[PDB]
Amino acid sequence: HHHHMSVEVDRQVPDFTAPATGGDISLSDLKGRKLVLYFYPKDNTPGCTTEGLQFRELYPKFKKAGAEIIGVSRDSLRSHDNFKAKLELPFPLISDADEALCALFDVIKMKKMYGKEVRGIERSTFLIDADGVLRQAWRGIKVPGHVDDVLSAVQAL
Repeated sequence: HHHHMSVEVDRQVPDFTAPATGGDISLSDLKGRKLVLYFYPKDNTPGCTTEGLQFRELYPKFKKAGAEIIGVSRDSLRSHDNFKAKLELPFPLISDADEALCALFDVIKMKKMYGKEVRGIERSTFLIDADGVLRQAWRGIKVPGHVDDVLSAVQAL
């Protein structure tokens, strides 16, 4: 493939590798498990803290249903180590500082602040099955109710 391929529901997710808490993660590491890959704008903000804590609270149910959780933001590994420790998260955080995954999943959104454009992440989640296929996307979602919805989708696959 001589052109970049972005993710689409019903289609294979292109294989990727990225730095993470505890060491690097490749999509191929997740073969045979469901993967909830959740993108959040920024470590240590209120909404991203609540989202992480709610995935933490339901983590045993995700695991029982055959799924892993991975959070993604562009923050540094140092920030991720601190944020994971503060929230006692039982799952990894990918540091997408170079935007490879944000580009692949098409979550970048420019925001206008006082005549300046700011490069942001649109809070979005992707459910990838054990076969590596994108089964469901939630783009620009609000946090309340979201982890419940993702767990229901994981359980129904």
